[PDB]
Amino acid sequence: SSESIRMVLIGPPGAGKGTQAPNLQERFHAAHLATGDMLRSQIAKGTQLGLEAKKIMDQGGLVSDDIMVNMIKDELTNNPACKNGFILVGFPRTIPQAEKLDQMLKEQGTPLEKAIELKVDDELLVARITGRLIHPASGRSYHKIFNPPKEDMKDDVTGEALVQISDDNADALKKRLAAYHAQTEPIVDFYKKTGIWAGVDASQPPATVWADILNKLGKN
Amino acid sequence: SSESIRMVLIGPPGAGKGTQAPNLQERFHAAHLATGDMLRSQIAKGTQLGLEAKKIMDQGGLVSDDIMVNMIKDELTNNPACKNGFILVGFPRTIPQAEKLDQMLKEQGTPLEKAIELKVDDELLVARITGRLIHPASGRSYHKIFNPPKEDMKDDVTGEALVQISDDNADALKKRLAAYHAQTEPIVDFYKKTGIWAGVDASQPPATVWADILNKLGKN
Ligand SMILES: Nc1ncnc2c1ncn2[C@@H]1O[C@H](COP(=O)(O)OP(=O)(O)C(F)(F)P(=O)(O)O)[C@@H](O)[C@H]1O
Ligand SMILES: Nc1ncnc2c1ncn2[C@@H]1O[C@H](COP(=O)(O)OP(=O)(O)C(F)(F)P(=O)(O)O)[C@@H](O)[C@H]1O
Repeated sequence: SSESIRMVLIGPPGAGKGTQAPNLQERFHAAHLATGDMLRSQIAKGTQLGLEAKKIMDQGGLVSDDIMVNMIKDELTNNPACKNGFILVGFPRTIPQAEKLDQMLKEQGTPLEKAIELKVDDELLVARITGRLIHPASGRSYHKIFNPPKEDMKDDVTGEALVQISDDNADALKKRLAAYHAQTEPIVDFYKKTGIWAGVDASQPPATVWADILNKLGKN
Repeated sequence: SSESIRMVLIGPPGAGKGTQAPNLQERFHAAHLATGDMLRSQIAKGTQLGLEAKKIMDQGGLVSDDIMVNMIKDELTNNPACKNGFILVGFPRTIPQAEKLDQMLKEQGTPLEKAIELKVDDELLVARITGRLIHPASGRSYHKIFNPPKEDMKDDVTGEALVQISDDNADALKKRLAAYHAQTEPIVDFYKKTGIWAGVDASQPPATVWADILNKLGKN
C-alpha cells in the first residue's frame, strides 16, 4: 500500500479543502478529483457522458447520480494519476450517491480507505471567509491573515494578481453553511457506519491541520 | 436594421433551436449566445466571473442570475460577434432572469427586438429527443427518422461518427417536458406583455419552419 491513498475529503466552505487537497496530492502523487472539474473536462472532450451531462445541465437541471459515478469510473479507468489512488473532493452529496460509489468502487476492487471530515465552528468560518484570495487562474487560494501571499495581492508562483469574490461574504456564507450541515450529516453518518470516517480539527493553522490529517491517514 | 437582429430563441428540447440557429446566423451575421457554453468558457478563461460561477455550481450549486446577465453583458460589450446582434438561446428561463436581462439591455441601449417561441406537441417532442443523433466535435444534430444523415451514423461533412446523447428514456422525457412548460409559460406571457413575442409551429419540416421564422421576424 503505502504511497497510495483512496479517500474522500469533506468539509464546509472555509474549512480549507482547497488548501489540504494539494498537499495530499503531492505526497501520495494521487489524483485530486473534483466533481465539477471532471464534469467540465468531459463536456470539452465531446464524450457521450459529457454531452449527456451538458444537455441535462445547461437546460436548468442536474446531472444524474450514475452519470457522475460513471464519470468517476471513467477517470479511475483512464486517468494516468488514478493509478496511485485518488482524492475525491465534493462527492458524494446524497446517500444513494455514496451508496452507488461504494458499490462501484467495490466492482473495481478499489475501496475508499478514509473519509476525512474537516471540522471547524461556523462562527470561525463566517469570519475567516471575509479575507480569502484566489489566483483566478490556478484557483490557488490564500488568506490575508492566516496564509498570506508573500507579496501584497500577488500569487506566489505567477506574480499575478489575486482576487476576492463577491460571494465571499457573511450573509451568503451563512446560507451555504446551513445547507451544508443539513445535507452532509447523512454522508458523514454513512462513513461512520462503514468505519472509514475520521474527524480533523480544521480550526488549527494549515501546517498543523496538514499534520493532523497525514496522521489520521495511517500511511507511513 | 434589415440585416441586424437582437432576439431570444425559446422552445422545448427537441423543438429545433439548434437546427434553425445557423440560418439566423447566415441571414443576420449575428452571434449565437448559448448561456451554457458562455458560462463554461468564462470559467475556463480564468475570469473573476468564471471563478465565481465555478465556485457556486462546482459545490453542487445554482449559478446566481446576476452572474448570468453580467456574463451576457460581457459578451455584448466585448465580443465582436455580438456587434451585429445576438441570437440568445436558452435564456431567460425564469421571470427574474427576464426582468434582469431586460433591465440590462435597457441600460445598454440594445433591447430585444423579438422573442421567438418554437411550439410543437409533447408527443412529437419526446420522439424528437429519442431519435436524435449528434456530431460531438461540431454539435450538429440529426434525427434518424425525420432528418437522417447521408451515411449511416456519419456526419455529412466530416464522416466522423454520430452519437446518441439525448437521455433516451421513456418517462423522464415527458416528465422534463412538463418541467419546461411550468418553467416557460410565464416567460412567454412576460414577452407577449412586452409586445415582442411570436410563436412558430416547429412541427413542420425544417425549411418550412425557417420561412415561418423569417416572416415572423418581419425584417425581410
Ligand atoms: N488551517 C487554516 N486556518 C485558517 N485559514 C485557513 C486554513 N486553511 C485554509 N484556510 C483558508 O480559508 C479559506 C478557505 O479555504 P480553501 O479556500 O482552501 O478551501 P474551502 O473553503 O474548503 C473550498 F475551496 F474548498 P470551497 O469554497 O470550494 O468550499 C482560504 O482563504 C484559505 O486560505
Ligand atoms: N422541424 C424539424 N423537423 C424534423 N426534425 C427536426 C426539425 N427541427 C429539428 N429537428 C431535430 O430534432 C432534434 C432536436 O433538434 P436540435 O438538436 O436541433 O434542437 P433542440 O432539441 O431544440 C436543442 F438542441 F437546441 P437543445 O437540446 O438545446 O434543447 C434533432 O434530432 C434534429 O434533427
